[PDB]
Amino acid sequence: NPFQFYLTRVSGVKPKYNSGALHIKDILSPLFGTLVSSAQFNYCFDVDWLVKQYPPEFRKKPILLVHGDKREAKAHLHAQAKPYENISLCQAKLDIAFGTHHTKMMLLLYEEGLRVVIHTSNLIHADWHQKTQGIWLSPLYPRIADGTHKSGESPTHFKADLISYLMAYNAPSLKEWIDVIHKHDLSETNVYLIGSTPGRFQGSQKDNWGHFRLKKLLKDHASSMPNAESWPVVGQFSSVGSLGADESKWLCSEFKESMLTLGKESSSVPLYLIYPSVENVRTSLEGYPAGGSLPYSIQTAEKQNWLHSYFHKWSAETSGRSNAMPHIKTYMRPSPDFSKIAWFLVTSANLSKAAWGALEKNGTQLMIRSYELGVLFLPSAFGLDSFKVKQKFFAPMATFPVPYDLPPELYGSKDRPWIWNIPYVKAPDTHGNMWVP
Ligand SMILES: O=C(O)c1ccc(Nc2c(-c3ccc(CCOCc4ccc(-c5ccccn5)cc4)cc3)nc3cc(-c4ccccc4)ccn23)cc1C(=O)O
Repeated sequence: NPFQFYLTRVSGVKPKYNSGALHIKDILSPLFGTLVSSAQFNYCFDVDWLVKQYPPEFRKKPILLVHGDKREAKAHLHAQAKPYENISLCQAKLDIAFGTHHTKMMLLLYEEGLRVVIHTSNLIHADWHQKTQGIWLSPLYPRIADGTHKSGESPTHFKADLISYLMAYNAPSLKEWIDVIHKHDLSETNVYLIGSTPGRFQGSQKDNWGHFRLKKLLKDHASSMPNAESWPVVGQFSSVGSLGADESKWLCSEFKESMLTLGKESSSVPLYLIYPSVENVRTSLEGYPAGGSLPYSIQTAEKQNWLHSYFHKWSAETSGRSNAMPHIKTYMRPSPDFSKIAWFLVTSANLSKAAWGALEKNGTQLMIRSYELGVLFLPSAFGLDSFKVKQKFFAPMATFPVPYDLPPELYGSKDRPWIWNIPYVKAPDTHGNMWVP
């Protein structure tokens, strides 16, 4: 395979379904490189746990934690890291209300080169234990020799785009990492970076971030096909924001419109949204506690019951992970019979305006509240017109490993979306327990 897309290891599936999965301990192993320094971008951290995932010989190498916590939460994180003198922290600025630092990324500097890991897991034990999570592993990027002048740039512009993403933090610890990236050759990179950063973007900057970034890439580097209106859009996520009083206010206006872009030429496109039902969660490996990582509040949901008609159950027989609740987020464009896809995105971005951006000022400005990061797989970046869907995830190799089942299955009439702050007391979970928030 050329895609280097992995799932995390799941405790409690047959070994067949972890062959070619990665634990965090595998990613940080000396076999991946001799670590000199690392940066861990994430949302939440168990620092004691995190240090123990590094090889013992690497545990005193510098670590930078990039987070968005403020006030007492920030103090709690500093207290966590205080026993480790090699740990530094970078507080990502969140100057728009209700924003989050969701981006999950490792920068791994080695004696041998540099690696970038863009993934979906928090740095806590539960996120790597029994959840479905996604990982993109960059190649080992070699250092550009001193005195050599070359860009180190890929046909997907990944090196400049990652530097641009880091530049938006305006942080001195991240300028150091930008200078590291400058000295390495990233030209083998075959994915496109799609980031979100907080701000209000107008003019050309509108295309830099969020769903306008996706739209720009699809217009520039994908082609439309006959019957394109028959190719569905699939979105798959672990958290749901307030989308408005009906589908026209954001979901099916600007968001779907960016998602259905293909090529430069100018809607009945089916939209499938995949989000765990209550029954998905109850019968999962973790039981109801899996719902602690599926944040959808009743206050949000009761204002948009229209949305739940779009919802499809989580099912992942293809990867043996139907009972491993998803914390991965993915978006893709399958063919009408789901046998091919026009592109695939793995990201931190949930189904929210905060993550993807909402148009403001008469459609001229894109406002984004949060930091998000994902990578986009486009057939053109691999010399292809489309990707064939891998029928069994772990089983040619121009075949893309979609980690859950197609077509997605609509909720039944008795199903309900998982809502994390209401009780479930009708039927016990796989550990014998109810859910009482
Ligand atoms: O599904 C996603 O992807 C996603 C969705 C939301 C999100 N964070 C978020 C939350 C929120 C999320 C999770 C919790 C659970 C407690 O903490 C987890 C934790 C903490 C510590 C430890 C620990 C530490 C040391 C040792 C051992 N253990 C372990 C686990 C609590 C809260 N509540 C919000 C609310 C908003 C919001 C609010 C108002 C308006 C608009 C938005 C936004 C984000 N919110 C993070 C993720 C993610 O994974 O990045």
